[PDB]
Amino acid sequence: RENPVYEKKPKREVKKKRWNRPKMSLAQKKDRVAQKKASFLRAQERAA
RNA sequence: CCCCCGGGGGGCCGGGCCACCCCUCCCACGGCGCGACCGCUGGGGCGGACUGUCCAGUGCGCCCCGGGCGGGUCGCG
Repeated sequence: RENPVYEKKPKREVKKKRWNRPKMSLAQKKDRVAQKKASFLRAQERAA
C-alpha cells in the first residue's frame, strides 16, 4: 500500500539469434522429392 | 482625281500576313540513337541452414559484379 507503482525491468538489446527452425522453401521442398525418387531408383538397380 | 469602249471595265497609298528561296526560337506528336533513376532473371566470395538408403544437391543473408530482359520517370542528339 505504500509503493504499488511498478517499474519495468530494463530492456537490454539481445544478440538477435534464432532458436527456432525456419520454414523450408518450395525449391527445397520440391528438390527433396527429386532426390527421394532418384535415390529410390539408384538403390533399386543395386538390388538388380 | 484619272483611263478605254451613254452603258460595261481600269487605276489612285501606306501598313501587316501567306505564297517561293534563304536562316532560326519555344511547343506538340511520332520515329531512330544515347544517358540517368526503378523492375526482373547469370557469376563469385562470405556466413548460415537444409536435403538425399553413392559424397551430391537446394534455398536464404551480405557483398562485388559482367550482364540479359523489359517498362515508367528525367535529360540530350
